[PDB]
Amino acid sequence: EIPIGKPQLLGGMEIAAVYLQPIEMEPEGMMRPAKDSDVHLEADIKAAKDNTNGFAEGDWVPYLVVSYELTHLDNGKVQKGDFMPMVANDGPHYGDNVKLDGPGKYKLKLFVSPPSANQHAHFGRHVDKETGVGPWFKPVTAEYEFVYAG
Amino acid sequence: EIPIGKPQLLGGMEIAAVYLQPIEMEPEGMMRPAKDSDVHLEADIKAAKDNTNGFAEGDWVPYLVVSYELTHLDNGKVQKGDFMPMVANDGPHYGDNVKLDGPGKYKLKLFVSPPSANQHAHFGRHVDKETGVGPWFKPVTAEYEFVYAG
Ligand SMILES: [Cu+2]
Ligand SMILES: [Cu+2]
Repeated sequence: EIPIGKPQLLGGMEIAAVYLQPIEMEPEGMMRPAKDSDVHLEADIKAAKDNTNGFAEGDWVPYLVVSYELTHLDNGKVQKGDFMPMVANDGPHYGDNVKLDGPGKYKLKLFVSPPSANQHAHFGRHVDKETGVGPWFKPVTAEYEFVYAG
Repeated sequence: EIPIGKPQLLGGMEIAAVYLQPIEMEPEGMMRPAKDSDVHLEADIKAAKDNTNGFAEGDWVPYLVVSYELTHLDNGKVQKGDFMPMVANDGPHYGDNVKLDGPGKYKLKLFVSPPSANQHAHFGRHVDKETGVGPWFKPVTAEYEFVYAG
């Protein structure tokens, strides 16, 4: 794995980015095939100390809505995608197999939003006095930059 | 909180059940309202030692499909539903607000399926040699008998 940029403290969480070789995933048809990709991009999102959404320090934060924008700074080529939650041998991540635009410098923007809290919600929030937690974090954007060699 | 039955090691996880006061949740409408309920049933599902699906011992296992049948053994009345994932000040869990059927003996049967069965929120599994994990556990069931005071 090659770390990207620096881990950033945002929304009560530590948000880091990494990339490695393209991976293979079940269900297969829900990610770009490894054969057609250059890297697997991963967002590492863990709860920071004193998290106000019920998570202890170091916990993976599940059910987030995570997207990305990748720019080849050399020529300005922009590409956008979504991350999918998935589990690997080192635990759960948000990831996507990505085809890049050759070597050069890249800017990575991560759009991290909280779980849906309307009629489409997957993930709930206790709000009683004894066991309730604070409101979902406001959506954040984390910026990175790296040089791709391969 | 009142523990019910006994914790059970199944599918590489430890599955325990409690109930407590009906809890108020946001969004409003993703679960039976608290004042229309008698208890909040909760499944406590954590990875066991040497989990084969990539989760470290003691971690919460997210994106599971947890459904239930709750029988009032005293008269055979059955009620059914799904547990939904949610977070409280002591972490995430699966649960449901339920209206009971008076005092007496109850049997809660949990049906637990892996995240590959999750319609609501897709969740992937690495399957390459380098970063992959073993196949998802086959669906398990677990029962918890308890006496409700009323
Ligand atoms: Cu991944
Ligand atoms: Cu709960």
